[PDB]
Amino acid sequence: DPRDPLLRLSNFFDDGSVELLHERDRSGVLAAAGTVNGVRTIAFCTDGTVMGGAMGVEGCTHIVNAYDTAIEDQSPIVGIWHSGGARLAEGVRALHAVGQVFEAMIRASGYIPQISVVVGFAAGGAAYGPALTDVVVMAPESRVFVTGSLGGPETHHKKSGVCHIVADDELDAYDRGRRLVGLFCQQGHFDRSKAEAGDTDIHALLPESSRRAYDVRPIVTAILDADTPFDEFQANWAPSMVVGLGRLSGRTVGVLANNPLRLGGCLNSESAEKAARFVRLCDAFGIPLVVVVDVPGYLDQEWGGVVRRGAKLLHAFGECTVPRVTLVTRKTYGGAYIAMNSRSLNATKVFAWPDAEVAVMGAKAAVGILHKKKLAAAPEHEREALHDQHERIAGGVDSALDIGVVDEKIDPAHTRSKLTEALAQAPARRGRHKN
Amino acid sequence: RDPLLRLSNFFDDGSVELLHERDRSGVLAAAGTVNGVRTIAFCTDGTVMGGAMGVEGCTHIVNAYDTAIEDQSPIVGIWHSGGARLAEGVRALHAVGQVFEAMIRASGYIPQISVVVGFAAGGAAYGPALTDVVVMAPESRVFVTGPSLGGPETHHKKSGVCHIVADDELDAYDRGRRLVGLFCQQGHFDRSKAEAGDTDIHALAYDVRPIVTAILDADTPFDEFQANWAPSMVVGLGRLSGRTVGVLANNPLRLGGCLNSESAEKAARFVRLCDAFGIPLVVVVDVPGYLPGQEWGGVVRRGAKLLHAFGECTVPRVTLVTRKTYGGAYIAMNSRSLNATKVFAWPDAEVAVMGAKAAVGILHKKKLAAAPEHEREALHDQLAAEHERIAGGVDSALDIGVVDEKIDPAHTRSKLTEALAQAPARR
Repeated sequence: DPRDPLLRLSNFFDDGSVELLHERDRSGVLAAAGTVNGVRTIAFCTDGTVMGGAMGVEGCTHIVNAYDTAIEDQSPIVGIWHSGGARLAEGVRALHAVGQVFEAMIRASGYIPQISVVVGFAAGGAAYGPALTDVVVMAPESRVFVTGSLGGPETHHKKSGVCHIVADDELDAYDRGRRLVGLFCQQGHFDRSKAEAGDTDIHALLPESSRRAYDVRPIVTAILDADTPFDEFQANWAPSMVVGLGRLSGRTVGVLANNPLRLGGCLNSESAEKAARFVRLCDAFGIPLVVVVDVPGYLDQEWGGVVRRGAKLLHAFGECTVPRVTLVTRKTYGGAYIAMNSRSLNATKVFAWPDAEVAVMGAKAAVGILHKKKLAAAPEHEREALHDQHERIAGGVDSALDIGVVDEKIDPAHTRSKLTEALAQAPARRGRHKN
Repeated sequence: RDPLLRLSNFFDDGSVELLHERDRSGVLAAAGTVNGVRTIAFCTDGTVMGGAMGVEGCTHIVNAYDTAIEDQSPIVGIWHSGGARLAEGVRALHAVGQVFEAMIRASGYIPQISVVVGFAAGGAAYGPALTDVVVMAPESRVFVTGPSLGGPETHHKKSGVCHIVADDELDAYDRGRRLVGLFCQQGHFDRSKAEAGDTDIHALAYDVRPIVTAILDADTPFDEFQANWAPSMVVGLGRLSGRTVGVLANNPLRLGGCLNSESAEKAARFVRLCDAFGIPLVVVVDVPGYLPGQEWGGVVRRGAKLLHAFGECTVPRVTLVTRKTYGGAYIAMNSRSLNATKVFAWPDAEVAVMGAKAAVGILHKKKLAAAPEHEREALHDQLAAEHERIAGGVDSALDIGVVDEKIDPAHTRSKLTEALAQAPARR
């Protein structure tokens, strides 16, 4: 019973806003219409009461048919899933039908938003169905068994990064996917005198010694208003990188944080494809980003990936064209400085904190190449000179600022203020996707 | 290590034409030819501080790029570097990001081959990463480091950052030269440089590698990429009637010719590459499904990119099915679903989702629960005969339109040549 297409669409749509494309084609899916918090959205849920939900010819039809609506009406499209993959009896006709939907999504990839919202079953093509989409909000009772196990969002929030969002309950998946279509579509404009009310000294949320770890998620809370955002995609994945979407003086912004709590904020292969996909997202949807840099470097020692698996994040920033402001609070080193929306990748503006050092090796201590033939093997007795124990008399801002690659130094009380100011001064832009 | 000769040791004997005076930053950028093709190049000076990447150098590679893109010419990099001048600081470090910045404005437009010969750390280990084909010389250890660690044999396995491993530096120059003869000398299909070529091939688990070889020219080499990394999948360029051709085939040997988190990726970029260079393709199916990695996690989100690549694919892409092909993967391996050109087949090749034995499993549910045990395991081998026909029989998926027409084992090359030919070049 509760797996009813209309009962469900009725749960996502604000009640009396619903329409209906295809017949009550009791085939597997229902493709209704209507708005989300006001803004119109083509959708499609699947009937999990009618033959497993396994996607068939007839059922796929309205699905694809619904694409070319939302695609023609440049309105967003959403899919509350619940399918045991393809209908084994239909032969290939279904396989074909299962496969036209894929390409139905792929054509929308960045033209309209494509939230998927999986409530339960999700296998085979329906396991790849929402892969192609843009944001996967998994329902706490949704599983994934496509063997050609165990099931759950708890396994994808971590490990696989497959599921973008775990929901408090299936009903929240309706409530969650409903804001992502608002943020993707009611980003609105900026507001100069609205962050002014919330100019917290953000440097307060920073450790004492630039050596003592912390968690950047709390810092984030400050830059974003109080309502009520994050809405950060798989926190449990790429733990040294906390990406996430959200509003700022009304206007919606992508946020990519380098969380030093885990791995010391250090980037890596698995840490890139989080960002690397998250940037081109807010890029291909005209959403400003913010970069909160505090990363030492990048790495057991899997070279099995890295170089390629880290090139793409540069490619994410270097090809991106949305308004994007960077800021460094402490760290920013080497080929990782470069990789964090720096000027060499065409940043909008780049900001920094009082002790926001910027070097290719660090500073305490990063001299063991310059001072190579000295600070060496006389005793190891008293390593307080040392090398170990330049730094303060360089690195910070001006050491990179007169060079221009950093644009300013700022009072963190009005950290929020600055970005918003810097972000409001670029033009709206949006790109494509592929080659 | 000396840049000049080393650049004269790549170009056509001629031909090298310095796009500046020879300084000491650690870069030498010069124009020239390869089989008569306007080619721009650049090489890091292995001598000067280990080929390090600094400001006035990167600048030159930049101006190489601006000139490659200006003139619509491919762009090669020769790399005996190893990072970015540790004592030029942010300038150098920013000098590199500029080079990416160029290189990033290079994907999908002009060709870009990296032919590493010396060390490579940081930006030097990252330049290659933004260049389409990565050709790694023996001694050329991309000996990259964090904050062996990987030679050419090593960076062809589990990583596979390189594409064509060499066996000597100069030959690697014969690699990278011929390698532009494919992108910028694609050629045009010849209708009769196809005929005297198609064997009755079908007459042969197994190994797929030697099938691809018979599809392409008998003469022209099979420049396979990636091989040892992601092996259950096969990719690599060649020719057909003179027209350059891309090829990707399942690999009955490892992993049961199936898809896996690595597999789909290797094919994935490979396609996006070709549709970004007008080159047409050939896809010889034999995937019997997917596989995790036990990451059942990656393979889903990571499998998607096969769907995309073909979805977003506007170059010709004719498919050949060899025997079995199944589910998402079957759809994945260049199906009509993803706007395919045409699909041909061979007299003994089935298109289904799982197939007999499987195509009766769990469906009949009341089977291994309500049947005589001393026959269940044997009557499990029974439901396959009616199946094979009523399930998976290809004279099904003929009418259904997904496999255009069945082609004879003799008349194979002509076909994979014909359909690619009569097709449009764009859209």
